[PDB]
Amino acid sequence: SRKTYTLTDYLKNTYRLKLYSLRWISDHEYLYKQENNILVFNAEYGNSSVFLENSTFDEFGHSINDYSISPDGQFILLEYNYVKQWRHSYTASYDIYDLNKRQLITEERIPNNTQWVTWSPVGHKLAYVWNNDIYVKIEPNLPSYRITWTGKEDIIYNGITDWVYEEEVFSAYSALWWSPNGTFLAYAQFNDTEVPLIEYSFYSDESLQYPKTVRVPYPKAGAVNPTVKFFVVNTDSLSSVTNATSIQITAPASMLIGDHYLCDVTWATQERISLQWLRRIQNYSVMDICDYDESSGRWNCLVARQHIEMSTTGWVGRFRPSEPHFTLDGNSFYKIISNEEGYRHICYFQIDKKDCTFITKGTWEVIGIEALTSDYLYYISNEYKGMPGGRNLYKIQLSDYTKVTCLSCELNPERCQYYSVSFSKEAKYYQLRCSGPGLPLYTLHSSVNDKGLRVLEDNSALDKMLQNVQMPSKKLDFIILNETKFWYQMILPPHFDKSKKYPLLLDVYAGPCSQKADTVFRLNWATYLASTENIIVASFDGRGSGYQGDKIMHAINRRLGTFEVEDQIEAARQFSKMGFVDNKRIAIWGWSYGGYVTSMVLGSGSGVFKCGIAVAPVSRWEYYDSVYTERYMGLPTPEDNLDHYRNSTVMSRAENFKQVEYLLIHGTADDNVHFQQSAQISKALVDVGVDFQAMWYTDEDHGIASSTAHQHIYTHMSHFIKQCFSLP
Ligand SMILES: COc1ccc(-c2cc(N3C[C@H](c4cc(F)c(F)cc4F)[C@@H](N)C3)ncn2)cn1
Ligand SMILES: *[C@@H]1O[C@H](CO)[C@@H](O[C@@H]2O[C@H](CO)[C@@H](O)[C@H](O)[C@H]2NC(C)=O)[C@H](O)[C@H]1NC(C)=O
Ligand SMILES: *[C@@H]1O[C@H](CO)[C@@H](O[C@@H]2O[C@H](CO)[C@@H](O)[C@H](O)[C@H]2NC(C)=O)[C@H](O)[C@H]1NC(C)=O
Ligand SMILES: *[C@@H]1O[C@H](CO)[C@@H](O)[C@H](O)[C@H]1NC(C)=O
Repeated sequence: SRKTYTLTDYLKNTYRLKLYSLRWISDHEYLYKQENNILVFNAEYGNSSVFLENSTFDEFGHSINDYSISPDGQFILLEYNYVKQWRHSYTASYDIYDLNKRQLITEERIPNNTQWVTWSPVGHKLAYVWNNDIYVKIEPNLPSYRITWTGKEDIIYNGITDWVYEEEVFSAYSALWWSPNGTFLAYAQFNDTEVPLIEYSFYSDESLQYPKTVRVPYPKAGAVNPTVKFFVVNTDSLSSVTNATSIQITAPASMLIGDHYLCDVTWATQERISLQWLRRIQNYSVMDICDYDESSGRWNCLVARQHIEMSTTGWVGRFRPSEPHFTLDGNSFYKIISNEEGYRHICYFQIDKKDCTFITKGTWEVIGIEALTSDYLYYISNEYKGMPGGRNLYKIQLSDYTKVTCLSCELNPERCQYYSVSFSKEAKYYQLRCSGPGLPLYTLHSSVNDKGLRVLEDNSALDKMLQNVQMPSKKLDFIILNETKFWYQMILPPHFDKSKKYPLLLDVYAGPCSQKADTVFRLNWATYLASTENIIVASFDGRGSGYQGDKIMHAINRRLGTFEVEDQIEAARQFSKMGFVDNKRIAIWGWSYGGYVTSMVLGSGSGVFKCGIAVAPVSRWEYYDSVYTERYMGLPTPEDNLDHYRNSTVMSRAENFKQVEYLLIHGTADDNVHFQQSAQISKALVDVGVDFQAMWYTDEDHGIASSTAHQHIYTHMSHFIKQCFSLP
């Protein structure tokens, strides 16, 4: 048809997917921001009113980064002065604005460089972390209560996580959990005293004459890890004159005999907390249930309430143990667990009883449980049509497990196969969000008889624009390795002609529990490559991949760098035997784990690939952090798994790169996958006389996400691909 989807279109966000981000504030109302107004919507009728005009803060004098309205409507938190730290951490300033009095609170303000602020879940108490210590404000205009006195930069963290807990365990900076009531505040304390530091140079603005050395406690594989403690404070009995009493909850005997992690914290009732702990050998976990004792003011954890979840074939959970969903009474809960055959299904547990009752089964997986009411459990799975890369909402009747209703499967089957959901409080209403394979579609629904109420956002604007672009298509299908089905996706150029040979770029992640073949709709680099440059972009899910059971997922156990790499080479050979692929023009590329896979494939000597790009790769597992590495790899000791640590490096394959054109890219301020990793790759290739191309990105981290760098890397990569494929 007409213009194609260009690199610039991608780089400059020319064709924008619209979203419908709402925030539930009750069982029947949400907040939504429709151009410099906050609107409140009524879910049942769809009427709205303006909550707050942005004009309110025209003369506030600071650019407001975000906001948080107190659950009771009384106050809004204003976040400005935002400074990114790692993936989820950042610091900021905070002003509180009283919505009834229509004025800023000017007394007893939150300090600058506050690390974390949370409202209680009810009312308007605040808890915040400043200088690695926790402070609680009962009223926003009143002086705070200091909870901890031990916070120490780089060493003791109260209520916030250190580097590896942020990245690998909680996926959050916060380590503060209010009870449902707001009576108790639970928090974790991390101790990094002997964790070694990664050090790297930060060059900063050109005006900085001497570069800065950034130092971060970061346990690489096998190193000393942070230790953790857990504490609960009663915030309804705090004194101005007497220091706050925090009650410690210790980890079970079965954990305390060695290194372990706190891997999950979930309140069950107003006086019951559940804690999951994990051994540093991540094949064994324990859930504790801890009940408050009114008489002593302490927390007791009966050994008979401990639930064990262990694996005999791999590790526990997909990334970590799944979280429990408690019945309103707190005497039982639902959790996703791997069943006798390897499939992740919902299990029913009652608190002072042994076993558990599986309420789903089949050759598919539950992705997550989304809501629990007295009659139904709402969950997301990939059962529909046996497509591991599709996602649908279901409900199961708690009085009869055979009564499962798919709630999303047939709302719009050609356009919609990949749903997520957001339930109101008490799950009276839900927003469904489909992400593919058509354009995203956002809808509101009522849980009573599962009636559609309202289309929220249908992306009709974007639909119309794309009718005007020569858009590529997605093929989603499967091949067979060894009597098992493995799924792959292909991005095909517009006006695809199977009697012509196309160049193929293999897009790789292939990390454990990854999935790269799915029904999601994306506008990305592959879109450009297929639409303008007529390259087929393919992605393949082999051994190690997720959402198809443990047999596939755990094939890679103690063995990273093997089956997941072979499987990509094999997928490529099978793509090249289908007759529309030019087998003298196959390339490969990947980021993070995919850059480790790309390098191991280029270094395999297979002869399949002409060229490849590795961005921020791992090169050797001893360099990456302990929590993630040791999950898949055990420990790099001779009593454990040192030999496969040494056989799984990129560097050992250096000679083989003389058969391929390789482009290696890394940001110098990468705090996650250290520049060290690529420095050691380059050094091995030079020692062996292999020529290659490189690019460093000064001061960029693992996402290489600053917008000029993002643009420059995708541009640099597109030239490399064009040249390797003799494309004009
Ligand atoms: C419910 O809590 C969950 C659930 C899922 C995940 C999760 C983690 C994850 N990771 C990939 C990342 C990573 C791995 C590399 F090999 C690498 F080179 C760089 C890199 F950033 C790991 N730090 C963690 N990827 C997808 N999902 C994390 N938390
Ligand atoms: C949706 O419409 C209803 C009905 O007009 C609003 O309900 C009224 O709300 C105001 C403030 O809550 C009350 O003083 C009225 O007396 C209510 N009347 C009735 C008949 O319900 C509701 O406020 C609207 N909701 C939104 C979100 O704008
Ligand atoms: C959890 O961690 C380790 C590693 O897989 C297991 O300990 C090994 O047990 C196997 C049994 O197949 C022995 O052959 C090895 O000699 C042990 N290796 C080491 C270094 O300890 C342990 O079995 C796992 N636990 C579970 C529940 O399966
Ligand atoms: C919240 O729970 C605590 C402990 O059960 C109790 O003391 C307090 O009264 C509760 N707050 C409410 C619901 O008013």
